[PDB]
Amino acid sequence: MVAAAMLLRSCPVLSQGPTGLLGKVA
Repeated sequence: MVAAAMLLRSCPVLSQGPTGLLGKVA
């Protein structure tokens, strides 16, 4: 009944990250 944020630190990192570096990974 605790550790709400502590647990939900930075799990969602994917969201907001296109990268778009597959065509020119060079």
